[PDB]
Amino acid sequence: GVGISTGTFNNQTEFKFLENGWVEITANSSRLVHLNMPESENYKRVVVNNMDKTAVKGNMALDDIHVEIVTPWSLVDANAWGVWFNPGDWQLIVNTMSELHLVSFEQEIFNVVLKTVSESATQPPTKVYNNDLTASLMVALDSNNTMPFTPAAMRSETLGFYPWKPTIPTPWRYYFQWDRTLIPSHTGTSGTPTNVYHGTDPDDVQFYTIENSVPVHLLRTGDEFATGTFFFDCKPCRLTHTWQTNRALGLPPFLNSLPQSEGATNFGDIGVQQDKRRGVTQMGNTDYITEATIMRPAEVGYSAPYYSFEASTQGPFKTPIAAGDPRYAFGRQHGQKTTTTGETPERFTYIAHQDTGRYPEGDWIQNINFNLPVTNDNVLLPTDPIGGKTGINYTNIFNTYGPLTALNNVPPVYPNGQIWDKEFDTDLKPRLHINAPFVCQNNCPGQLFVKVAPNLTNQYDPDASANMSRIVTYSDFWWKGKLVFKAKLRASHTWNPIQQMSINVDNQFNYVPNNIGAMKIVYEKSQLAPRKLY
Amino acid sequence: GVGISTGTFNNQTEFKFLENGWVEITANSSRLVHLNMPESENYKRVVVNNMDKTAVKGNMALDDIHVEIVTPWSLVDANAWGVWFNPGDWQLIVNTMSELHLVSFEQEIFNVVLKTVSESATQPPTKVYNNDLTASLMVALDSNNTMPFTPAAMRSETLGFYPWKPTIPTPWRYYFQWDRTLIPSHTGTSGTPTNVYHGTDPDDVQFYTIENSVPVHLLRTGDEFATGTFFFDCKPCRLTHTWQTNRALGLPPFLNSLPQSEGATNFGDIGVQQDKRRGVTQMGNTDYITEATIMRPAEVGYSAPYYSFEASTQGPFKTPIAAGDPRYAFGRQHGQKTTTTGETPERFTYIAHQDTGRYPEGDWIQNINFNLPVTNDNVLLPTDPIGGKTGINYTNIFNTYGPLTALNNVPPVYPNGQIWDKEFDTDLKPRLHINAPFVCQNNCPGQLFVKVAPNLTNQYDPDASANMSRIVTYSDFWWKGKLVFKAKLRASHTWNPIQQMSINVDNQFNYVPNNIGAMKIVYEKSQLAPRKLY
Amino acid sequence: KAKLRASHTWNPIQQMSINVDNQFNYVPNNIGAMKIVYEKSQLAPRKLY
Repeated sequence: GVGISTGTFNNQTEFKFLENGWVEITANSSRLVHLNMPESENYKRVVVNNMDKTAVKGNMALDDIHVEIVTPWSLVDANAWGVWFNPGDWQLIVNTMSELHLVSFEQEIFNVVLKTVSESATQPPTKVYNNDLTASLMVALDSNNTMPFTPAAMRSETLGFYPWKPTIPTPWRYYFQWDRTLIPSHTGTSGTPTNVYHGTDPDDVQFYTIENSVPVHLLRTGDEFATGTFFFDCKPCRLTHTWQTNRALGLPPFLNSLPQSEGATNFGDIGVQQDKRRGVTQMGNTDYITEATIMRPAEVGYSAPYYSFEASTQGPFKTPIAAGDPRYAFGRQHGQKTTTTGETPERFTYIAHQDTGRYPEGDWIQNINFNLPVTNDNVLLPTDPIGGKTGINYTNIFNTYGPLTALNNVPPVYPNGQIWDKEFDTDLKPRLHINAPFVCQNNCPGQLFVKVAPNLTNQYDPDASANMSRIVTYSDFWWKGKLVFKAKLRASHTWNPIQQMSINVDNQFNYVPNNIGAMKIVYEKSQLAPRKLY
Repeated sequence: GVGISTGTFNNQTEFKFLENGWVEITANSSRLVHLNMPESENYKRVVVNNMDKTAVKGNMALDDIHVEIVTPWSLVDANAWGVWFNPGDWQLIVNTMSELHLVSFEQEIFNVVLKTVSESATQPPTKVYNNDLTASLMVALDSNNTMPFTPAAMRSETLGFYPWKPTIPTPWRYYFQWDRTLIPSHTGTSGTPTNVYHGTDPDDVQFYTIENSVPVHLLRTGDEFATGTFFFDCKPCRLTHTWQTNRALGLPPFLNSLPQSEGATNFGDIGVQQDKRRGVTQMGNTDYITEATIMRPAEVGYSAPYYSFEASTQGPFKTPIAAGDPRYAFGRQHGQKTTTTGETPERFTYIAHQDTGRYPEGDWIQNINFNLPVTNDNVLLPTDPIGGKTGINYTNIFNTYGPLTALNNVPPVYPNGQIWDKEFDTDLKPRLHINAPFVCQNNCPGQLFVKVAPNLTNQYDPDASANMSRIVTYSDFWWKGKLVFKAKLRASHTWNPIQQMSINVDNQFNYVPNNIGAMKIVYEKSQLAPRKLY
Repeated sequence: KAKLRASHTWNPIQQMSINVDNQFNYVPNNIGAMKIVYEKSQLAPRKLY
């Protein structure tokens, strides 16, 4: 079946309007993947140590020591908005829909090709490329999710973001258990602190192998491989933002005095002594009913320790937060001006709100007796130092998460954000994930692994440390996916128009190529349109 | 499917006589198309500036500044009479039919082949060509006309005109919005006039991509691609010409005196005083009923400003005209002696009539009072200067188009003329197109795009400005189309014979090859045969 | 009766939106004064040919 294609190229996205403001978005995405022979046909357990870095009292956060099992397989990840939608599409989705539902997903590998490089060592010397018509491309689709979940979006290693630009899969590797101790220290810290990699705990050792836990298919040119259709089990993602804070929840105080002429200084006036007002308060002490005192239903948002690093058996790690900022570093293949030189990533900090965010500088604590103006001794301000440290206040320690905490889930981040994420297999689970807006609880699509089957030479001896020598082979194959969403059309509820993504005299050139054909994909806001929270 | 052809070569034209003087013309045309790897796999936005040319006060019409998006795709255009009929056929159609109807059109791509060039750098050095049996030729047929309409006939870039001569598709590119100002000036104009390219208006930016809006097929040798049958929606094209002008419309004046002996000077005579004649006039003043005064039904033809250039946001452009002359520059592959040297196009000015044409030199205007012989002060002649310019008369400004304008559509121009054209998507539309005799209103065939899929080498890195290096590949494939017309057989209505295309002792050698095998296709008249207009 | 628009280009397009500049052309004032500002209607290119 050499002279016959086994698939079709399709990179169109279709919006099929169903019944009652609900539409069905079908994002088709296909690409040409380039894959090289494994640098090593073996599984390696590799340790990464960098104490020297962390050895510098004050450089703890720069800790990279970990252990990973390097597999001879590559992973074809497409989990990132940039892989399915282009700027124009994102505008549409983001501007006219009000919520998105992730529905199904399927992939296929067609028109497989395997070539061979001959080093025609003549003069220059030359180099030749030929077709190995009988060579095979190994494919494995871990449907039962046996293998560790390794989303490539976290290291900006997904498939390209341009339909017309060949891409490639990423070398697959996963974490291996290890013990490590690193004790905090600042510039002044005396003597060498404790910084040591202890090793591996036998009881947590898990050496995974694809061969052993997943059936492998060998695809020759004539062959093709197709995944079935997976249907997710995720909650709907919203494309609306709330803005209210406890200070804007409920019936505003009745103004007994209203302005009588336009004017920035023409304010209205409640017109009632702060301690002779009616209403509800949760302060059994005072008779003071103020906008900061009046009782609200619950609390929109919470406060958490900032730049807090906790430690467990593998080392320190930043205490994650649900507030509002992700920082995305990437490049060339996923945005970053294509013609850009050097090897410095491009990046952005997607800022998302005032929906649950906090201004620490505005926080403060007072003595139960109240008694204002409050005395310095009865107030702990975000200015008074903790532990004697000049740069540490109670807020860095503070946590106001509790039974009344209201909160929203992560918004979509085009085009660098991950789309769906697998849930933790713990008995109690995170009320949300910080990395993706969609989390398949029970079932998530299985990972797809590719690998160029070993093209041996006439000389091969299993019983020899040597290192099998094989014909230089590589494979190019097309990949095609289909991600289906279900979305609801938004409606206008206010008299005033609203936030909409548009092209300006300023963005204009972030959506077109240049005289050299350089390109780039700029990030974009996703939940632009207020929604009444209460 | 490597060793098996997937199509048939057919370049015959069949005339199937139906019932009642109507015949069905089936023009089959197949060809061998040669296609090379894209010089760039990317889409580029390229600006073309040439102010220096236009900077020469008086060289405005020579303005070429524009912006275009260069796509990595080639377009297979067959829209030109020369692609479907040869001289012999055109004679038949043109000589015996009286009107033509464009009916259907279909294409197919078969016997695809992809080769690879090896630079055997030995001594000379050598060069080698091989078959890439697993390589693919990308094909896209824009059925929904998503892409901008770019007829290749306007730049003489259609498929060849000879069945036995391999041809090639043209690199596809389309216009991109831009702003540009250029102010008129003549040789004497003082100071530098305004000539500037302002840039791009964000609101009119449209970056089109095939990958994103059209499904692509990958054809390997064994594969083949066929379009369905498209049925046009166009008015019938006539193969008859009218000759009457207002001066020949109606009942001629009754001659009271007729000649009595042969003689070029033996004229007939109306025999009635010009102001004592009966009849109808639209001049409420005079009693003068002259052949130039008598009333006619409406007006055959109209007058328009000549060598008028208008300006809109992209620059100046000639004010188009419906009168009677197109100028066709082309070469080698579409006529022009095949063996001709140099790089100077061949060309002709198809002159078409006296059907609606005007002789400005004969125009004149007089004062309502009439009063003849007319006084110089009561006459504006095509001689008296306008604006003081010695070379400008009112006729260059003049426009006599109105509610009584009768007029015919463009005639077919063999073999360089375009056949059908897409209609403008404006609310009000042109009563006709100047470029083709057939205009599909609602539906026009979709454009067919070809492109050699990227043949990568073992070294490929998506995340590198570099410039993907790929194996030198190219493809040859056969193309075959079928354009079907419906025509009516003409009848003899006069006692006298009529204009017919024929071979003379003079054309004779414009229809045969030479001792070297050189060839050429000479243009020919199409509506040769008078038709009564009134 | 209206038809929903589709995205045909790779680039986003002109859309009416609220700015830090129009903002107050869509809300009343302390006196309850109001006003309705005019707006563009056919914002979105269409291929003419």
